[PDB]
Amino acid sequence: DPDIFNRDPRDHYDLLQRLGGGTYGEVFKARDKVSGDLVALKMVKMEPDDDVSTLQKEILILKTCRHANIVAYHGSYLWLQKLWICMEFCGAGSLQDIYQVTGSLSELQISYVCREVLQGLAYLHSQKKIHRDIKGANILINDAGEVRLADFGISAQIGAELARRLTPYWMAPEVAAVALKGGYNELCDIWSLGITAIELAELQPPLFDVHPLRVLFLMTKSGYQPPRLKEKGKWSAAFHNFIKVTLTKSPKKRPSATKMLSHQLVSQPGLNRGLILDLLDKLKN
Amino acid sequence: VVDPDIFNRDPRDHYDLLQRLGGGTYGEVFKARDKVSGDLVALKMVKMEPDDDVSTLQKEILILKTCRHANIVAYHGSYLWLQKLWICMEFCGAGSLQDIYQVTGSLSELQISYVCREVLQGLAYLHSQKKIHRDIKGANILINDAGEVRLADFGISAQIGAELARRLEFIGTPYWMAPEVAAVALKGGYNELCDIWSLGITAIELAELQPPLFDVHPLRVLFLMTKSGYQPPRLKEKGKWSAAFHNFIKVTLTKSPKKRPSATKMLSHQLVSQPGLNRGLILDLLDKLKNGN
Ligand SMILES: CC1(C)OC(=O)c2ccc(Nc3ncc(-c4nc(C5CCOCC5)no4)c(N[C@H](CO)c4ccccc4)n3)cc21
Ligand SMILES: CC1(C)OC(=O)c2ccc(Nc3ncc(-c4nc(C5CCOCC5)no4)c(N[C@H](CO)c4ccccc4)n3)cc21
Ligand code: NA
Repeated sequence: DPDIFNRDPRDHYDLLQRLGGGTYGEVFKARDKVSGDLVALKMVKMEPDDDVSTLQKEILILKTCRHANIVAYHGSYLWLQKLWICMEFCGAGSLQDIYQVTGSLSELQISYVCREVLQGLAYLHSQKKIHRDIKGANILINDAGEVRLADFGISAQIGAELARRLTPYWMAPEVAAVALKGGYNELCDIWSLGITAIELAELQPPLFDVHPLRVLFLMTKSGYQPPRLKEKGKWSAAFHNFIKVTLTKSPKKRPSATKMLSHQLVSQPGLNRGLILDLLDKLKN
Repeated sequence: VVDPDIFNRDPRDHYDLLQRLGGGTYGEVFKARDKVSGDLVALKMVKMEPDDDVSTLQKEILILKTCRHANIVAYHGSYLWLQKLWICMEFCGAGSLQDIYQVTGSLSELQISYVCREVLQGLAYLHSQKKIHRDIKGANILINDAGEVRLADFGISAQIGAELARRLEFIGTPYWMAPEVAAVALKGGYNELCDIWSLGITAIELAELQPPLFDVHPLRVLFLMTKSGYQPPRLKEKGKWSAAFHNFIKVTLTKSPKKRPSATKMLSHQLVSQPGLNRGLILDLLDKLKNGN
């Protein structure tokens, strides 16, 4: 990235605790030495001859977002052959971290989450960005009960892959759409949010118990039926309709994020971060 | 310590010194050639006794070493040997834009537009690195033989940084200090938008071969700028320049720093995003320079 700091991140942050890590790198809870504010620092391998294009695109996405519902970005550091991406500290982790302990969320809790995610998606889509990986694991929660979309890794990989693949004159229109856009548009995020709502209500997405390759074939068949909430009586008509409309099969009829923000499930009164503070209290006690 | 990455060795073991390019209070600058590759460098040689304060040179090297961008002069390391500090930097064979226009005369509007775009790219980078150049002018914009525009001479930036750090060390107890006094102590009295103003003056310099008020006593200029009613300068020969150039001058020379556009914002201005802004404009300038020499 053109604006990476060629400086030691430890000169700027005290690494308080390692929060997690794997093949994707490591994530640390850290404190700004000057301000005392908490941040999350993601440390990834970045060696002299490594391919940087995907991490490049991820930083580009983060640096150009300025919206409360997208994780804040505080710059990146290249030091000791590691790239340190400094981002917002969301002290409750992801909704997936939470629901593995609490169990399914209430309808009001899901409605608030969906509203907040839709606010972030409307912003991303207004910038011609697509998240492409909406799911409970990528929706982070801070100690105030606020909701932030995170982890643009898949979006960055696709943005880099599409550019690498980037003569068209013999291509069928459906091939040209893959070469230029990847074969779909920003409305894929709306579908993914509908699946995520089911995930929050039922602790797993539809077909989670089916082999993933069979799932791919099933969804690509003509006649695939969009999924539904299993226990119809547990949920209001508004929630069922939210699922029906977000899981519209044809992208030409699936509503945009801005339009979905007017849906009765997410525009109803009484949706606020207190609903998630309740969830965090259940997680704690 | 001046520099954790300092080379404690004689730079003349690696480089053959060619001509002295310049010299003065700041030290001496030499053209030099790598004994292996034959590549050219510029070496700045400064006196460095064990008793001397290293803070300013430490901060200049820090800027050169950490700020890596296609519009910032390249850095090749530093040497300490026999109480002389040698800062090894990019050889920019055409010298500065001032060296150039003293031979070629005024630049074309397209050439100025290209220079402004390249400088703005370097400034946007520097400002994102939390640095302020503070000495943008034709003499500090170098052109290498590839026609690339490189911001150079961070001596003033380093001096200001060193003075701020020293004054903070002696600020004393803060509990009775007003917030604006604390802000001046931590951040100085102005911000990075000062560089945008300086670029506007530089654009006039490239068009007219002098900055505005060049013939006015420097103390009188300082007084006039602090007067209420001060009018930012303008290009003098209005008909020679396009409305876009006049507007570029108008907005970069916005008097109030709260209303002056950032480097990133200025990069969207018509003058620096118009078609035909390419490196060939600078190579044509260098062709004219070579004909003049
Ligand atoms: C890396 C990721 C997802 O991509 C981004 O773009 C981003 C932006 C801000 C980010 N900030 C942040 N801040 C605080 C936490 C936190 N987790 C906990 C407990 C929760 C229960 O299990 C142990 C840790 N406590 O705080 C956090 N956790 C996440 C989700 O668990 C995480 C941590 C480590 C490794 C991967 C992902 N992420 C993260 C991310
Ligand atoms: C010292 C300075 C400005 O601060 C930096 O950060 C830096 C980085 C690389 C730097 N590299 C470089 N490379 C090559 C030249 C060159 N000048 C000529 C002709 C041009 C016509 O008159 C005679 C010399 N031929 O090559 C050069 N000249 C400049 C501008 O004159 C200069 C030389 C000595 C002292 C101050 C400034 N500077 C310099 C500098
Ligand atoms: Na100079």
